[PDB]
Amino acid sequence: SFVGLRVVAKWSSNGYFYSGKITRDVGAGKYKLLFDDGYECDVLGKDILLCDPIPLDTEVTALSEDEYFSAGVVKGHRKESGELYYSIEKEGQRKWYKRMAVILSLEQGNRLREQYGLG
Ligand SMILES: Clc1ccccc1CSC1=NCCN1
Repeated sequence: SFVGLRVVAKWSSNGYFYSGKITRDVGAGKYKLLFDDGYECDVLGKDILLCDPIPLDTEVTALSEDEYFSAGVVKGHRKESGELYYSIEKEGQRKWYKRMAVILSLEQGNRLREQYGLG
């Protein structure tokens, strides 16, 4: 039903939401999450957001090369070679991030639960 869909899902350890796919319904109201970095984890429906892509004007967190966390706003999407990129704005400047370098803080994800939450 929801298996195969791209989602943004909570990693319970640090409370942030990361890009992945529901691979399997595994019962207990849980889904097998394949994260885009290849990490795998069973995640509750309430911790999964079904937005693909993350919409324009969403508040997000960009991961740097150094795994620095920076807040920004989605102002663009681009398909390049079958892959999604996000234009993220901070302080009037925009930078391109691969799909998997865009995450949601606990509060940025919690804020999307009403419209996009699998629940
Ligand atoms: Cl999609 C992504 C991109 C960058 C960092 C993490 C993830 C997945 S969550 C996780 N990875 C390893 C442990 N938890």
